[PDB]
Order: sequence, then C-alpha cells, then structure tokens
Amino acid sequence: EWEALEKKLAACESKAQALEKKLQALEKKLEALEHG
Amino acid sequence: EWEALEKKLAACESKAQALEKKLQALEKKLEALEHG
Amino acid sequence: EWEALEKKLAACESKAQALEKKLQALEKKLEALEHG
Ligand SMILES: [Pb+2]
Ligand SMILES: [Zn+2]
Ligand SMILES: [Zn+2]
Ligand SMILES: [Zn+2]
Repeated sequence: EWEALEKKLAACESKAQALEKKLQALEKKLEALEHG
Repeated sequence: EWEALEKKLAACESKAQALEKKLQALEKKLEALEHG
Repeated sequence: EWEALEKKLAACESKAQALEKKLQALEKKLEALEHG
C-alpha cells in the first residue's frame, strides 16, 4: 500500500502537468478566435 | 492521518478525471467555432 | 519521505483548484463567442 500510494500520487501530479499544457493549448486557440 | 491521506489522494484523482472530461467538453465547443 | 508526501499531495490539490478556476475562466470566454 505505501509504495502503491507514492506511485499513485506521482501519476496524479503527472496528469495535472499534462492537463495544464492542454488548457494552455486550448487558451491559444480561443485567443485566436477572440482577436480574429 | 494515514487513512485521511488515502482518501484525499483518491478525491484528487477523481477531481482530475472530472477536469479532463470538462476540458474535452470545452474543446468540442471550441472546435465547432474554429471550423464553423 | 512521509512529510514530503503530505506536502506534495497538498500542492497537487492546490494545483487542481487553480486549474478548475482557469477552466471556468476559459469557459466564460468561449460562451461569449458561442452566443455572440
Ligand atoms: Pb493529486
Ligand atoms: Zn483575448
Ligand atoms: Zn480545429
Ligand atoms: Zn453556450
């Protein structure tokens, strides 16, 4: 359980970093529409 | 504390899954505007 | 390690709350375009 929890937390942190980049990518496309 | 930490990690993982789906839903609406 | 894990989990939870607010902010701008 302890080692499984360490790995689950690292996976959740990784997923948050990937979601922040996806949000930046969608913001870029939104801004092109807003200022087009 | 240990059992509280397990539950807090599961809640954070759940929230990440719900945020990924919300991002997909916003991407779908953005793509309809971008290709309309 | 245990105390470092507690702090890493709190940081991940904080990041999720900030990403939810960023998603709401992008949704607001998207909705203005969709209903403009
Ligand atoms: Pb987390
Ligand atoms: Zn703008
Ligand atoms: Zn597109
Ligand atoms: Zn709408």
